Amino acid sequence: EIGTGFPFDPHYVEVLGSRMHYVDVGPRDGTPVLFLHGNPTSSYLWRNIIPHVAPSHRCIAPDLIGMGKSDKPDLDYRFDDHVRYLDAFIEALGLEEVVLVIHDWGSALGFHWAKRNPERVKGIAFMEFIRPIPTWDEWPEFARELFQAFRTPDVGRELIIDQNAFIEGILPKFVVRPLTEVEMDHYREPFLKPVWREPLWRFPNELPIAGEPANIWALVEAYMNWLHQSPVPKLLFWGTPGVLIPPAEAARLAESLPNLKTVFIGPGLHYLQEDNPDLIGSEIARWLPAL
Ligand SMILES: [Kr]
Ligand SMILES: [Kr]
Ligand SMILES: [Kr]
Ligand SMILES: [Kr]
Ligand SMILES: [Kr]
Ligand SMILES: [Kr]
Ligand SMILES: [Kr]
Ligand SMILES: [Kr]
Ligand SMILES: [Kr]
Ligand SMILES: [Kr]
Ligand SMILES: [Kr]
Ligand SMILES: [Kr]
Repeated sequence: EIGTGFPFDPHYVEVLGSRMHYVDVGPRDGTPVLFLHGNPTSSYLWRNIIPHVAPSHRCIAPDLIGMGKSDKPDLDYRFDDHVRYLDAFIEALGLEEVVLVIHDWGSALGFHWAKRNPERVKGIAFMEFIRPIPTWDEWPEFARELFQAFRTPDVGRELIIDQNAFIEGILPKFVVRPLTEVEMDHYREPFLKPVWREPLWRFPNELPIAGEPANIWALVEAYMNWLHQSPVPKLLFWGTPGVLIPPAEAARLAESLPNLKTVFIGPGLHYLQEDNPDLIGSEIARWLPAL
């Protein structure tokens, strides 16, 4: 029942000397809604959510540099590289004010951009987002040894680069319902060759867990501090048991963040868009008019 197609015409824009791909649908004026994916996905992740929003709002969904249909420049692919390319993507499209719809490393990018551009963010919808994880005990037990191995020298590259563990293992393991072969092939396409998989390994090595790495920890702490003091309208989707945002964390955010609406989506691990896209898309569409 969940759609497997990707019925969006490609759009491309030159960013810092590379081509970046993005979805661009909906009315051409008004406030645009910017959808940001994370690891190891692309705009494909938003395919069943955008159609709920496009009747009323411009929907823009870029593929991060090195991901989806975007180019693959010779970068480190550290978080700062993604910050630079997304910053330049937003300026290249001439976006002024935006609504953010963000997930995983797309949420680190979105929140970090919002903190630096607070007058330009009219609302933030988010789910399974990057926050400072205090201990490995807060990481789900069934994935703890794997993510520690991703962050272990040599071992992590063997798993993610050589064996494609993030696409073949983590992605289907972090969806409650079974992903279909058609969906897996969409997610596999940008990473068929090992030489393309550096972003997939860099991302877990940047996750802020138990204080490390210190630079990302401080950056994420900073935008969470901004979020806790910001009056911007906020919409959180959460599932059970979750991965980055377990129920107790969703509850804590419901108590501490200003101007927050929360929506429980039912069963969900990390890629909540793949378990209940209809609820996520319909609730975003209902929330946008209040902005
Ligand atoms: Kr993930
Ligand atoms: Kr990264
Ligand atoms: Kr981007
Ligand atoms: Kr952003
Ligand atoms: Kr995290
Ligand atoms: Kr976690
Ligand atoms: Kr896993
Ligand atoms: Kr690589
Ligand atoms: Kr994750
Ligand atoms: Kr709680
Ligand atoms: Kr909640
Ligand atoms: Kr709280």
